[PDB]
Amino acid sequence: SARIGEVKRETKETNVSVKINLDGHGVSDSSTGIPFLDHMLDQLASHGLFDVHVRATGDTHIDDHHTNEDVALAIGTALLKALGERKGINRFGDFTAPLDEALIHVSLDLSGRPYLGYNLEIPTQRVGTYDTQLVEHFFQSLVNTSGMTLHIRQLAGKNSHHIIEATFKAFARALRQATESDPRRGGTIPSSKGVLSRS
Amino acid sequence: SARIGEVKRETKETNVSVKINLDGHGVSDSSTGIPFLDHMLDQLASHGLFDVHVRATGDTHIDDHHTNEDVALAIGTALLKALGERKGINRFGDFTAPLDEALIHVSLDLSGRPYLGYNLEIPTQRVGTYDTQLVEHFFQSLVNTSGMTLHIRQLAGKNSHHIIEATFKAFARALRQATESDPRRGGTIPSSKGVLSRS
Amino acid sequence: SARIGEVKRETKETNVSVKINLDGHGVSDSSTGIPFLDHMLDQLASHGLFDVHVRATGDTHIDDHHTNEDVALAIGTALLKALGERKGINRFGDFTAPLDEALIHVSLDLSGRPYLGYNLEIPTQRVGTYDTQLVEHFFQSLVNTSGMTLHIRQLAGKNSHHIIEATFKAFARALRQATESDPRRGGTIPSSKGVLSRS
Amino acid sequence: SARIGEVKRETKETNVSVKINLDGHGVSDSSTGIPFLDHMLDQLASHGLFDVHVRATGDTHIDDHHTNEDVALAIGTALLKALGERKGINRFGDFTAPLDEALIHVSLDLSGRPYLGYNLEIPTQRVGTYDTQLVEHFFQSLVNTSGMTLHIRQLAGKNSHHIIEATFKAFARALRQATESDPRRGGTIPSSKGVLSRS
Amino acid sequence: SARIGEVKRETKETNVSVKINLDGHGVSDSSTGIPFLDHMLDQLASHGLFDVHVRATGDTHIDDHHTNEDVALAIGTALLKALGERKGINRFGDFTAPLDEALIHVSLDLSGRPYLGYNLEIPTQRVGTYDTQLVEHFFQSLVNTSGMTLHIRQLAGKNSHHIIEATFKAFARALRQATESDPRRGGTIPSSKGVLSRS
Amino acid sequence: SARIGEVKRETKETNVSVKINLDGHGVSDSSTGIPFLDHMLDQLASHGLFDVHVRATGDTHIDDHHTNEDVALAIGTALLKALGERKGINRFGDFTAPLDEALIHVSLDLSGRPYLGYNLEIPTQRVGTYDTQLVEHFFQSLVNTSGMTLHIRQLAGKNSHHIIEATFKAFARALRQATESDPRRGGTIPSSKGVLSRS
Ligand SMILES: O=P(O)(O)C[C@H](O)Cn1cncn1
Ligand SMILES: O=P(O)(O)C[C@H](O)Cn1cncn1
Ligand SMILES: O=P(O)(O)C[C@H](O)Cn1cncn1
Ligand SMILES: O=P(O)(O)C[C@H](O)Cn1cncn1
Ligand SMILES: O=P(O)(O)C[C@H](O)Cn1cncn1
Ligand SMILES: O=P(O)(O)C[C@H](O)Cn1cncn1
Ligand SMILES: [Cl-]
Ligand SMILES: [Cl-]
Ligand SMILES: [Mn+2]
Ligand SMILES: [Mn+2]
Ligand SMILES: [Mn+2]
Ligand SMILES: [Mn+2]
Ligand SMILES: [Mn+2]
Ligand SMILES: [Mn+2]
Ligand SMILES: [Mn+2]
Ligand SMILES: [Mn+2]
Ligand SMILES: [Mn+2]
Ligand SMILES: [Mn+2]
Ligand SMILES: [Mn+2]
Ligand SMILES: [Mn+2]
Repeated sequence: SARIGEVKRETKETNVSVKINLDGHGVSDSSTGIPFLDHMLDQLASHGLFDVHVRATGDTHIDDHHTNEDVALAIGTALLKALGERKGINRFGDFTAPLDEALIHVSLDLSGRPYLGYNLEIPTQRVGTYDTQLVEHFFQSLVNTSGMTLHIRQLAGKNSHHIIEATFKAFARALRQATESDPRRGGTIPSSKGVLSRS
Repeated sequence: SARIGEVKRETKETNVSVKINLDGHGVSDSSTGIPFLDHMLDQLASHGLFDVHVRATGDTHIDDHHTNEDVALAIGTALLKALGERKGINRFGDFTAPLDEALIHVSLDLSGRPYLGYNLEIPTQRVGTYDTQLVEHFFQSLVNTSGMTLHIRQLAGKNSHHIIEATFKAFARALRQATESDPRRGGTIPSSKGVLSRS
Repeated sequence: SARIGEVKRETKETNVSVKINLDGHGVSDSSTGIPFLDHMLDQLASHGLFDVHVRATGDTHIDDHHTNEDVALAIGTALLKALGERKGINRFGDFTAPLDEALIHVSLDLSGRPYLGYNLEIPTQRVGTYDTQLVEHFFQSLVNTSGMTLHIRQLAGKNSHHIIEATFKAFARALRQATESDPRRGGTIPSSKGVLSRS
Repeated sequence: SARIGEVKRETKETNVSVKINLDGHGVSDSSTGIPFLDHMLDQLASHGLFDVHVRATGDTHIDDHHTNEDVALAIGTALLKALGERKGINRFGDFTAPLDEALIHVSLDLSGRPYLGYNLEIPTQRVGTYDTQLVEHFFQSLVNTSGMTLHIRQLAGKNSHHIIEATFKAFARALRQATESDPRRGGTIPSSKGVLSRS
Repeated sequence: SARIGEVKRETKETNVSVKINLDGHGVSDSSTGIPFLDHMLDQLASHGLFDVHVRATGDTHIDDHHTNEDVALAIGTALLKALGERKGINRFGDFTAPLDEALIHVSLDLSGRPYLGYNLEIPTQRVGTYDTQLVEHFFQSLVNTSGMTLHIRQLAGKNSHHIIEATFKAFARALRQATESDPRRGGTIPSSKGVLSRS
Repeated sequence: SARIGEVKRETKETNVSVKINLDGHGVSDSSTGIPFLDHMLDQLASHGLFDVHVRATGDTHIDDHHTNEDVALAIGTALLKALGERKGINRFGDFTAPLDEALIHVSLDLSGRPYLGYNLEIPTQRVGTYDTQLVEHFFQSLVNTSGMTLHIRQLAGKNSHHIIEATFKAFARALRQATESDPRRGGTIPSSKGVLSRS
């Protein structure tokens, strides 16, 4: 049966709803109020094969920050819920993807333990209307609620849209791999300590 | 009524029990299987005025790592449970404490959002039998489950025991401050967004 | 009786009204025409417990500069009026607050003597639509009319919104401390020279 | 039929027995007299899905060196025996795995030709009682008897236990991949020269 | 009952009398024969709320050194006597105070263990007739007899009078904090080892 | 009549007893629970000709730190008591001693004024089980209670045991010299100010 996580999250700053199917067919349905982020979430669906449903509204007149953050938090929680006990999964994901001159390595472990290693150097401040500082924050917030160890490494790149989009493509493929069933492990928990937890 | 958090946490590596009273009288009752850590937890009680009850066993024949980590995780969860909705608290804590030549600044925010900034340079590898790398890991794990933003800055120090112990003293006082009641805010949540959460 | 300062200030560039209660309950009521600034003033209320009422209009088609400046001037005057002779207060405030990876130290003295020490390095030029140069100018103008010695020190930070917001949180807490009653000094002026003045 | 390699190896320094199933279910059964090494061998089973049976005794009063070395030699021989002619396998393995802040890339070729490329910089001398120089020696000895080309690259890391354990996790996954059946090659030897040999 | 320490100290170089009330109302009554020092002691009273009574005479025709030193020694002894067993106190003090462009951080621990960490760089040799080397010596001598761990850190400053005076203001506030009653600790000794002593 | 100082000192961490005869015959009787320290105290007796009786127990399961410190404190107090008014003594001591390649200069003044200047660079972290950071702490604590100005300068050395032991030999000889009777001064106090005191 498909692993689906659903989240509603609201504060005085933002209102967010997320539904993610780990066992999806790449259904893309993201509307965050941040068009560039929507385009990136579309890569998560197209390349990760997640079904990604996101709705957000928020205080974008202040800046895109709170929206971006709260979307990421809610996505991370949806991943946590869908993953459950993490029985029988690959756990680890590793993929390097390009977009033209950009080349980004993503490695992750669905350990339960939040950590972000990130070294992107995005050479412009705005891609469309999107503040490029928010990319790091998206991943940081997502790892915090999902209980993910995540490394993002820039191997090459100059165009900011290419750098960011290659990151999402690599992330999508690494996350797909990690969430997928391990065909040899017979449904067992993939941990020598017998459990995977965010606590 | 006193804010008390209780946690039991067990894996194939370790077995941990924690009870913390935020509104304590400094009752010290820590036995982790790591004597140096016990001594540090005793500062948390003595200077923070938390009642700190900790029991742990684990795979110390491998190394103190898993025990140290899992104690920290469980303490963080106990803090999270005791704090609840975080209504009426100071939220922020800030304190710099010495131990002789050592001087350590600790600043924290009980935001719900885990983050550790840490720059200690502990010049020896073992204090007694305790691996000095485990200090950073203790705080990292604790912030992750407690939902704490924490900065630890070494301003001076040479003796490893002094550096580490001053850190725990400063942390204890900053955490005390942050967890204490704000006498002017009338029980309100100390956040412009109306909520403080680890999600 | 509550210490309240009220200011109306108008030029050909801007029109500003401010009312601040030093002895407030954190009532937030700021509308400057600069949404990011409103969000920052909201931290001043939430964390400083000032009641902050601000209205401004101005020549934002030129840039946010004159508005930002004139709001700050008027706030400083409101603080000066509310403070009066400064009898019985703590006078000094000192607080370091984080926002995730950002960490900002604010120290101030309600001496009457305007001074700003500031070393923020905000790595992007715009947070939303807000020009990040205007942060320094806000504090500079505020100290000039309030008669405040103010130091703002960036200890850590990368995200521009985090850096700026941590600054306002630290400032709010330091200003709260400084303006609050000193419970031991018996209503006396906190100065060896017998007076505190902007002249 | 499952590919199983069994080795008994004894000198005046050590006594070692190894049994490895390449086509295992992750059965972990390692007791080397070096607890940290046992914990690492447990990752080899848990993540590589090898059945790993190891027993060793030896001159640990001198140091763990001879034991560590001779265990590695015997494991390498067991791999060589189990692999046989290396018909129909993937041959190459490539995986990057993290453990929190640590990130280690392992690439290997089951060519028959021993080579170790290794650049770990493990910042402490002892993890528990285990001498961290012995990690490099473990892999060097293993490649020598197994006939493996192996590269181990530290991409990130600070905690010695994390660095070493991430290495074993990445190694386990790369070795799993390399030893597994290539579903398209129809049982053929994966070499343009028609043979894979340690001679 | 108020904690008062009284000292008479005389040598062939100097004659000194000190009386300090830890629980004072800021009574300033210092006449050392060194006017600049008197002005600084006046800050100790005004901002620390100590009652400070000092009389000294000495060999100022040689230089202010012996007087400055012996005043400091006697003040430290008076603090030691007044503090007694140090039951129920905060123990630690931490405060950063400015004077215009100067900004000085003082952190102290009333541990019993004398230590001075000091990094002031006072850019002129004389403030009035007062030799600016004597500032460091004042604090060094004071810590030695009081049994105080003391750190003084220059964060900013150019004017020598500002640097020195900000130091005394910060020191006064940190010492006030440390000597004050801890309202939660119920009169207990604030030390995990059960005693605070200069021996 | 022989100058003998006796001290009992106990906390929750340690229990210490010291008896020192300044006018001894080199009777060595030290048992601190730290064998390396005992060996060093034996040099103090053998080369200084002090009769040195020390007993300590303490929390060595945490580390040797508290024991080492408290032994030093108690020895310093015993020296202070035995020295009394310091009439008729040499006061100053100066000696440089080698141990093979190591060469250590010790200069001291029995002034009453505690100060340690120390520049040893001991190239290993443990000599036997003894943490080499504790050497500096031993001397620092000793000067604090004895009222000694002490300089320790490493002129040469590589072997940690040689460096430390040469330090104790030089210290022993310098202290012997300083404590011995000045045969020309006729019992007078060796100070132009007419008194030597720790206050
Ligand atoms: O990665 P896991 O949790 O499956 C097993 C590890 O042994 C736990 N660990 C966490 N830090 C060091 N080791
Ligand atoms: O600190 P908070 O959550 O009370 C309010 C902040 O506005 C939320 N925030 C988080 N990142 C930037 N802003
Ligand atoms: O800070 P104050 O004004 O209370 C007293 C100072 O002595 C005045 N001052 C100003 N510059 C140097 N000293
Ligand atoms: O990797 P192989 O042995 O399958 C084929 C290679 O051509 C052999 N070789 C070894 N060095 C250079 N080439
Ligand atoms: O600061 P204290 O004396 O309350 C307790 C410390 O454990 C004693 N100590 C002194 N050096 C290292 N530890
Ligand atoms: O060394 P003493 O105490 O005998 C005499 C000195 O004159 C006192 N002194 C202390 N600092 C400077 N001089
Ligand atoms: Cl600082
Ligand atoms: Cl790479
Ligand atoms: Mn944020
Ligand atoms: Mn695109
Ligand atoms: Mn770990
Ligand atoms: Mn201690
Ligand atoms: Mn302007
Ligand atoms: Mn915000
Ligand atoms: Mn070897
Ligand atoms: Mn492990
Ligand atoms: Mn002097
Ligand atoms: Mn002045
Ligand atoms: Mn110590
Ligand atoms: Mn020897």
